[PDB]
Amino acid sequence: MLEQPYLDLAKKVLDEGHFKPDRTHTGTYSIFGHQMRFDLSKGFPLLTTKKVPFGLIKSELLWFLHGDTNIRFLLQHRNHIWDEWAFEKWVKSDEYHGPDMTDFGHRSQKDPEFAAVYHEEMAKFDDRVLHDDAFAAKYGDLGLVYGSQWRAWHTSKGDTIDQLGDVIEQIKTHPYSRTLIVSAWNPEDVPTMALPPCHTLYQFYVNDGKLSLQLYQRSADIFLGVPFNIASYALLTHLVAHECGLEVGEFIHTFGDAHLYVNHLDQIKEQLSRTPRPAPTLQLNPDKHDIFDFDMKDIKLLNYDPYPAIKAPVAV
Amino acid sequence: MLEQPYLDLAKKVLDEGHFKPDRTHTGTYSIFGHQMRFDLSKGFPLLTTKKVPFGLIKSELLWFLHGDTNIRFLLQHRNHIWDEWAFEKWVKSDEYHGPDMTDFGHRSQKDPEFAAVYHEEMAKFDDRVLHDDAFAAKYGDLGLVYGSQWRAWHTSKGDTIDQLGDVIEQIKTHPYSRTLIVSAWNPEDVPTMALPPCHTLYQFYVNDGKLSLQLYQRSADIFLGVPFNIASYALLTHLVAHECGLEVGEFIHTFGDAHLYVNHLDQIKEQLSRTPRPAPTLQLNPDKHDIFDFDMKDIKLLNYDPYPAIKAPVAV
Repeated sequence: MLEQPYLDLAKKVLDEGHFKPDRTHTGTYSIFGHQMRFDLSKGFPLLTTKKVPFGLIKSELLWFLHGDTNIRFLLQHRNHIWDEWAFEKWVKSDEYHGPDMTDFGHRSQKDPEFAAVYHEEMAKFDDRVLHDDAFAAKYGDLGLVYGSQWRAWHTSKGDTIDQLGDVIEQIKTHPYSRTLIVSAWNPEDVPTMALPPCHTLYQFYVNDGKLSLQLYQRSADIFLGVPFNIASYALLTHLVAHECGLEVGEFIHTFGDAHLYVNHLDQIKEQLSRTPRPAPTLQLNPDKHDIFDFDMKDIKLLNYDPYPAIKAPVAV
Repeated sequence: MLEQPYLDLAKKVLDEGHFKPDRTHTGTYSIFGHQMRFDLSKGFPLLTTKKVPFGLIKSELLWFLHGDTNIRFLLQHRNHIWDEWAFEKWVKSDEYHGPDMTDFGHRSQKDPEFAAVYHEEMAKFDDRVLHDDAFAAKYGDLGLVYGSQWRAWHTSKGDTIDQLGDVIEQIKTHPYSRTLIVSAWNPEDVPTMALPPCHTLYQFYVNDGKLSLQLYQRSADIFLGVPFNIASYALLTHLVAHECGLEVGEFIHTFGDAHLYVNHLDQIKEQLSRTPRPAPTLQLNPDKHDIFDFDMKDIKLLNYDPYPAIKAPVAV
């Protein structure tokens, strides 16, 4: 079926990947260099062998597309995917007044009573960011995340570049261009960053009136990360094609270090028991075309009929 | 044999690539997204099915490694691979005094008597760059080429970053790092550039005491470009491993738009008739280890036993 490459990637790292230690200190089985391709005319690559929350991938892409870098927009959509980053910053500050929260990441997965005190501090932070404008302005702003890298690359001349906006203009006037690239990797920021981007860069390609996109992901969590990643960029490929009056081609996913954290083996093994169901269909608002002013309601996913979700521990 | 992936890439674009128009206006048969991998413990991937001048790949890599951006070093090594770029600049200037040379690229391949007047202007330019210090300083300096992108990335704070030097330090102290990346793509320069880099970025990977490298090439000329490209980065993988006291792993070559210009079909077809000979062996100076102070003599290629070279027209 449509998602078979993903299952094949998991099987391969399972019986071919070598043990490799990592940053988090949760071992991994890793492979270097892999490539999968999805034919988007065959359907949307949202995995049917595990329930994946499209709502979260949709509102995160829109946040990127608006060149927004403030958690506030996400929280308003019940999307807590980036809270940890903002929170960290709040916690590690002069204005912070409460429990140490030091290394709140592991401590929650280890201490039961801490997971409730931390879960509280965070619960308040999210409300303050939502309601206190000066707060959101100071702690809700991540600064260097995909939204600004894509739409506001800061130049040495002090200005700001809209790579994505520019490339889309280039797809419209020079379809056969071999330089339709958007990068998220800035050598001057990366060495200080908390999370240097995993989605390093992407390239568009146009031929026979069909738009294709290739993504270079430097590091990937096969079980938890990849199911989301495939959907974000397959969606992005669709949006850009809608605006450019193009048909959709393939989404090619290239990998640097593709890995399976050692505490996800039982879960990935179980998923491999399931049998892929037909793939859902993506439907976009035909009346609206300016994808930067697109909103949650402009994108619908039809026929997603997944298997139950599989819980697994976040590699801390 | 060791080079089979290259021959397989050519066959595939031959009977699977679709016709796609390009910048040069010399049609191409193109594919988007491909990946080949070379096991460097099996030998050096210098093609045996066509004679490829390793001397030119060796002195071009060293020029990059020194963070040099002046043609002068190359000319001194009888390497004219970049003259066109410097020359263009000389020709299109106030100080230039001679024949129009306008569009010297096609005009040489079309006009016989022009190919000798242009061939002359260039012949002088190369000598002036070689002997006139102030000239070399002004016209021999390309500015933004791999040497400065790798070793002198200009920051917005006015400084200069040595990505390559820094990453090598990171390979030594954090082998299992998933951020060992060197980028050549700067969003602020690229939109003005003559040749935005083809070799967008590369990533190192270390496991089981072996160093691997993956390259993302956005555009590739399968017949003329790729044979060189494979060798430059396979060599780079060896040099870095030598310095880091690591063994050599694989060189993974990833492609955006891989293409065959329409006027190279007869040549590529002929090469496909040849039968790969065993691969040469690379030998580096065991006494010297600082690869930035490496010189032509520190690197030897043993047993290269190729087929005759195949001439083909440079797509102008």
